[PDB]
Amino acid sequence: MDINGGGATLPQALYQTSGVLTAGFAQYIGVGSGNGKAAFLNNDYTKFQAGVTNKNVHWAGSDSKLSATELSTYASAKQPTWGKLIQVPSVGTSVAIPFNKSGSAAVDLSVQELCGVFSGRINTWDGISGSGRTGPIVVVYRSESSGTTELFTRFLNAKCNAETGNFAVTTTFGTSFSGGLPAGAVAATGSQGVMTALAAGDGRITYMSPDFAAPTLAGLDDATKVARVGKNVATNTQGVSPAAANVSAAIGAVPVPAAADRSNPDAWVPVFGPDNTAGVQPYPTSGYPILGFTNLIFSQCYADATQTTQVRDFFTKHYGASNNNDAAITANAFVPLPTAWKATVRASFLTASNALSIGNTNVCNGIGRPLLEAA
Repeated sequence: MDINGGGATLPQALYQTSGVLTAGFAQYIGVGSGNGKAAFLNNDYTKFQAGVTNKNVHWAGSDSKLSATELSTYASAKQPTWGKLIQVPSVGTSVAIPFNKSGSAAVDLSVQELCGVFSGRINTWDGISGSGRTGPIVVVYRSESSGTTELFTRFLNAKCNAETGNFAVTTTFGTSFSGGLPAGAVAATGSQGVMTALAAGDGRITYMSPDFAAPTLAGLDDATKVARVGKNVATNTQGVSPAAANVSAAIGAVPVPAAADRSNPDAWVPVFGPDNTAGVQPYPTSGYPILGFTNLIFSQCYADATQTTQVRDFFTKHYGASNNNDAAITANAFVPLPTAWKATVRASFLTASNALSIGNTNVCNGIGRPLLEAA
């Protein structure tokens, strides 16, 4: 009986790369982070494959953090019989700004121009300085509950302080800005659905997984297709591309989860946010500024011993010092976790005597998510 996972589309091509998921894992199903969280929290396989009810959900990918209400409801309804859930970073990622507007001139957005495009204040390509382009801008956004939206709106919430309204951190972009969507904005579903829409009319722009924002990695550096971010005309400063190399230093500087807080799944997922605000990492001053983590959601405990071993073997690979997934992570435009982060994940969720360890024979005694499905 295979282990079934799915959720976030931002990293789906990573999890679909041969060998990244280990023995016993079904191929990953990309449906969006909101759907992934709901699939795991409710053990609802229909959130992965509509109309299919004869399988359990074992894990999810999400770039949206579990909310207080999600965590509390799982703790009271499911944890007594299934064990604690585990929420852990998988990889670091940039958020790219692909667009469909031809021209040899590089498109390099200042942060305030980015803010104005996504608030609707700036609605013509003229209004992007130095763009070489004219005509209307059409914003494409995610229709559904999206972790890419959450990562992106964290940045807008932190930086966009000069609009007629404010951006809230959310998974649903259509309600993020208090002044509404830009006129003419187009909704689409999934990372790939957004990229298809980007191409379906001229002058379109969006926010996107770096693994989908260009067909090839080098394409993240083509500023005729993927905007640079960080222009400052007055100081004569160029913005840079969302290539993984331009976020990797900032990802590597993020502190490991605080030791005393490790039983709280919320403590494991770092978030970027406003400056001089404890509990959130400030966005980096150098390199590419829009970044965050995409995460995995598992159970500590599975009633079946084989499924338990299979899950542990995946963690051994994904968080291993050797024989790990880091090459595939880079190939998919993402940032590996550093040694100290991997070691911290292993110490809590693999090392057998830890109270948090997957399959712990004491903590998981008699408990765990079920082998058979029942309705």
